[PDB]
Amino acid sequence: IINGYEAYTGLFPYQAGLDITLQDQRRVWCGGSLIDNKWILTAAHCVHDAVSVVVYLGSAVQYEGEAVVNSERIISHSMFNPDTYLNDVALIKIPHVEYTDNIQPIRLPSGEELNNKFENIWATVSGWGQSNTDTVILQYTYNLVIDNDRCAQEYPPGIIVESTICGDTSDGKSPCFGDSGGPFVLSDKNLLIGVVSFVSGAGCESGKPVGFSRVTSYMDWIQQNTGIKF
Amino acid sequence: IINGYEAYTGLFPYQAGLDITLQDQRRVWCGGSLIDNKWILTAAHCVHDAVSVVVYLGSAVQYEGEAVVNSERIISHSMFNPDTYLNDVALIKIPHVEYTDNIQPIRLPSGEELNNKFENIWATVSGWGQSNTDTVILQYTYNLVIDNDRCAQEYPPGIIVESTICGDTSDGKSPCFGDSGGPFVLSDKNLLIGVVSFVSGAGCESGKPVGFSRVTSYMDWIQQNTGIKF
Amino acid sequence: IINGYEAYTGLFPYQAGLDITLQDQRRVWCGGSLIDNKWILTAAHCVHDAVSVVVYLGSAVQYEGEAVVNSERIISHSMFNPDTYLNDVALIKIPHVEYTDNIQPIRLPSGEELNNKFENIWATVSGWGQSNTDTVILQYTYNLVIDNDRCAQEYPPGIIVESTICGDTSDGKSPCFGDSGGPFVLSDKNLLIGVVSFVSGAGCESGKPVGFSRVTSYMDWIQQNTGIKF
Amino acid sequence: IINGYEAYTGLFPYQAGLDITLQDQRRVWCGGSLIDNKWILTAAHCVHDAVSVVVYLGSAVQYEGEAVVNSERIISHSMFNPDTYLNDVALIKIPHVEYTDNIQPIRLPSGEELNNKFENIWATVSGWGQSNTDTVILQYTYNLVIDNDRCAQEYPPGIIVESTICGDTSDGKSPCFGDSGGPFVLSDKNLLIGVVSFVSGAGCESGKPVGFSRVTSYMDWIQQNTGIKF
Repeated sequence: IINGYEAYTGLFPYQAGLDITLQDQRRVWCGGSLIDNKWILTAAHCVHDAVSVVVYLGSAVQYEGEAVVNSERIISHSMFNPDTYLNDVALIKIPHVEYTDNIQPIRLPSGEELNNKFENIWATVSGWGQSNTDTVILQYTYNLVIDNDRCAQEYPPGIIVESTICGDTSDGKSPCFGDSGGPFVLSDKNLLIGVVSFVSGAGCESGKPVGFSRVTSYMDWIQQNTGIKF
Repeated sequence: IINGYEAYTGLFPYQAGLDITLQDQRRVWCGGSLIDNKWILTAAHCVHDAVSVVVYLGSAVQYEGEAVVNSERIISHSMFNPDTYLNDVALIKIPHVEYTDNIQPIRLPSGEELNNKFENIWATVSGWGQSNTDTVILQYTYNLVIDNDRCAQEYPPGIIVESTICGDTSDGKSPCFGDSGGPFVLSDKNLLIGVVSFVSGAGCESGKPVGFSRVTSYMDWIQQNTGIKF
Repeated sequence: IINGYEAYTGLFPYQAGLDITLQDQRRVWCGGSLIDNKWILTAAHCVHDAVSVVVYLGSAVQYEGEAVVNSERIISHSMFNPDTYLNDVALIKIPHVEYTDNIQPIRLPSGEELNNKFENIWATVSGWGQSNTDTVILQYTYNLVIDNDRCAQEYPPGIIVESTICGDTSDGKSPCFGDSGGPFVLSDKNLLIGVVSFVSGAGCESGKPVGFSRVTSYMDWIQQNTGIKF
Repeated sequence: IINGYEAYTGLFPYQAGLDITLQDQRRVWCGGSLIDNKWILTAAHCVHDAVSVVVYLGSAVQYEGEAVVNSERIISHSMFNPDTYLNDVALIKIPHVEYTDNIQPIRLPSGEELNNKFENIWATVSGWGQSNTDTVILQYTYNLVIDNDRCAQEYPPGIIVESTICGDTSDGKSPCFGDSGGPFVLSDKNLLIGVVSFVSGAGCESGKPVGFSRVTSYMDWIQQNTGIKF
C-alpha cells in the first residue's frame, strides 16, 4: 500500500498473509481474506501456478501469525484469463482455524447486497505490498469506489467488465504490488466487496483506478466451490 | 537457507537482494551478486518475466540497504529453458554504485579458473530464502561441490548438464525457496562459482543436491552482454 | 494529532469542531463529541472562559460542516481544577441537529461498561490539533490504553487520578495542542471512553502518556446536567 | 476581518501569523508585525500566558509561510492590564530571518512621527480573524483613525487612554476575533501606528471603534526590550 497507515493486531482480523511457492520455485507474497474457518479467498493470479501456500492469520506483522497453517487445496477459477485479469478469484482450503480476538471472518454479500454496485462508497484496502516505507507492519488505506463507466475509460477496452469493481487512487493512496488478493472492505458493514486484482500499467502512483474482483459477481462460484451457503 | 548461520552487514558485501515485480504484477524475492558497479548477476528463472527490480545492496537485513537502486535494464538468457533450468542466468543493469565497506563486487573466474570444475571444495551459499525461522537477516551455509556425475544420479536424466554445478546438502544445510539467484562462492578466493538455480523436486530437506548455474560456463555470455572483460 | 492519518467525511460522524471565542477575545480551537441531537461533550479547559462557540459537524474539513450551529449554553464542570486538570469535562448545548450519514452520535458507557477500565485496549483519537503536516483535514490515530498505575509514574504526584484514563504515545503517534476535548473511542463498540484533556509538559513528541477525562467517571454528571438517561 | 478585501502573498510582507500554545495547552491564533530580522511585535493579550509560538512569515495563507520559525523568547509588557487592555504590547524574539520579497519589516515611528496622533488618516488593518466567510486567506481593510475623545465616548470610561489609538468601523468593515495583535499601518508611509488590541463589547458588527495599542507610546519599551534603536 502506497501512502497507507499502520494497522495494529486485531484491527483487520480477517486479513490473511500468503507466502506462496510456485511451480517454478519462486516465492510470492499475496494477501487474502478469511471467509470461513476453513477458507481463504484470494486472487487467481496469485495462486494459479502455486504448489503450496503458508497462510498467516492473527497478526499485523508480516510472516507472523496467531495461526500459521498450510493450504490443503487451491481452487483457482477455471475461467481466469491472465491477459485481461477476467475472473481473478481463488479459494484456498485450510485446516479449521478457530476464530479468536485477532482472527475473525469477513462477511460476504447476500440478499440485496448482491445487487448493490457500491458506487461512491469509501472502502478499506489492506496488505503488505510495496509502500513508500520500509515496514513489515500491515498497512491500509481508503479508496472511493467509482462507477464502472468512469473506470472503463482509464484502461484499454475490454479490461473493465461487470465483474470488476474499481477504487479511485487520485489522492495518491493506493494498493501496490504484493497487495494482490487482499480485501477491499466496507468497514461499517464488515462486508467484503472486492479482491485486489490489478494496478494500472502506469504503476501504483499513476493516479489511475485499481481493479478488484467484484465479490457479488462471484458469490455463486464461491458457494458452489466451498459448498457453504453465505 | 535451511539450517544456516546468521550473517551481518559487511560479511557478504557482494550479496544483492532483489525485490522483483513481474509482468503478472506478482512480487517475487531473489538474491543476486554484485559483479560490477553497474551489474548484478542472478538467475533467469527469477527475472525472465520481470518488468522492474528494486536492488538492495550493503545490508544483511532484507529490504534494507546502504544503496537501494532500481534496475535500468534486465537481460535474461535468450536460451533459458524453464522446464529444465538450462541456461539459468540473467543480468540486471543498475546505475553505477560506488563500492564501500559493505558493497563490494565478487570476482568472476578467468584464465585457468575457467577450466576448473571445483569438485570437492566447500563453497558458501547465502540468501534470504525459506529458513524454517521467521528472520529477516541474511543466512548462509557451506555446501560441498560434488561432481556432475554423482549429482546427475539424484535428478531426472538430462537435468544436470555440463553448465550445472551442484552442491551437496546431505548435512541437512541447504538453500531453499527464495535463495534463487544467490551466490555460491569459494570464500578464501572471493570467487563466484555458481548461481542458485534449482532445488530438488523432493524439497529442501531431502539431502538431495541443489543445482547452480556454473559460472565458468557463462563467462562469454556475461562479457558479451555487459561489454566488460574479465 | 502528530503522525496521524487523514479521515474522510463520514468516517468519524460524531466528531465536533469547536471555534471558541473567549472572554479575553481570543479565538481557540477544540474538538468535541456529539452525544445527542442537542449536546456536545468537550473539555472544561477549552470552554470554562468561553463567551460563545461555533460548532461544526458533518465534515472532515476544518471550519466546514454539514451543520454549523452556535452554542446555546455552556456547562463547564463546577469542580474543574485548572492546575491539575481534575474534572476536565464540559457540555455545550446546541440547537437540535438531525442525524445524517455524516452526523451521528457516539455511544456513552452504561451498565457493565461503567466498571470497565479499558486497560490494554486500542482506542481511536481524532482532531484538528497540531500535526507534523500542514492540513485542514481531520486526522486520527490509535493509542493503547494503559493502566493508571503505569500512567501515574509518568507525571508529578496527584495528576493521574481515578477519573483519568491514559493513552500510550510511545510509538510517536499522539494527540497534540488543538486536539483538546476530542473523542477517545473504542471503535468496535462505537463507545466514547475518554475526552482529550492533557499532554505532558514535555510536549507532544515526548513519548509520555496523554491524559483523558475518563467518561465512566462522569456519566452521573452528564446525565444530571443533560437530563438525559444514557 | 469582516467585509475586508482578500490579500495575496507579497502584499503585506510585514504580516506575521502566530500559532500560539498557551500554558493551559489551548491553541490560539493572533497576528503580528515583523519589526526586525529577529523580532515580532504583537498584543500582550495574545501571548502573556503563552509557552511557545510558531511564527508564519511570507504567505497570505494561514498556517503557511516562506519562513516558519519557532519563538525563542516572549516578552510581554509587565504592566499589561487584562481588564482594561492597558499596555497591550508584546515582543516575540525569533531566530534571525532574512528579508525577501515576501518577508519585509514595517517601519516604526521616530522623531516627529512620535508626536503625531494620526487623526483622520486611513490606515490598513490585516489579519486572519473572523470574516463571516470560511477562507484561509489573509484579509485586510481600511479604517479611519479617529481622535481619542470621539472614541472614548463609545467605550466605558477609562478604557480609551492616551496609549490607545482607535479605528472607526462605521462602514461595517472591521477587525474581529483572531485579528488581535495585527498591524494597523499607514500604507503610503509603510509605517506601523497600531497593534490590534480590542473589539467593542457590542461585537464586530456594531460600527463601534476598535482599539489598538498606539505604537508611538511604546517605542521606548520596544527599544529597551529589543536593544534596538529606531
